[PDB]
Amino acid sequence: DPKDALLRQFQKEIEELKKKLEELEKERDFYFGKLRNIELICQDPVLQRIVDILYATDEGFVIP
Amino acid sequence: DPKDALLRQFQKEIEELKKKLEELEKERDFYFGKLRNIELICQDPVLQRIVDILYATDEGFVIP
Repeated sequence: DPKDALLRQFQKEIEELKKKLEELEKERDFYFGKLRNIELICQDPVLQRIVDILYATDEGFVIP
Repeated sequence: DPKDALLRQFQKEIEELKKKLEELEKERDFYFGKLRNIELICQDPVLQRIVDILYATDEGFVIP
């Protein structure tokens, strides 16, 4: 049945996507961990701007 | 054919995982963007420690 081989291919694709998801979560958590460690240091005009970026709802290019 | 409905379910799972991947890339890039903006500000003992975290190969809990 050609559908058997397609089912096997789809299962492999699902497994590969799940792996990519785990890798992407790791990358996200790595950058988040650095931001948290910087915030711990922060807890100075320069330092205030860094805090403003940390708490910004966006990336922090424009701080109002 | 019961295999038809399983193929449809697998295709939907693939589509849902691809969506989750895009969302996770967005979250990763958001935190990365904040780190880059902080590094631009950095470019002071406190500020040096922040730079050390930015350039650390890990999260930066221990800076040698």
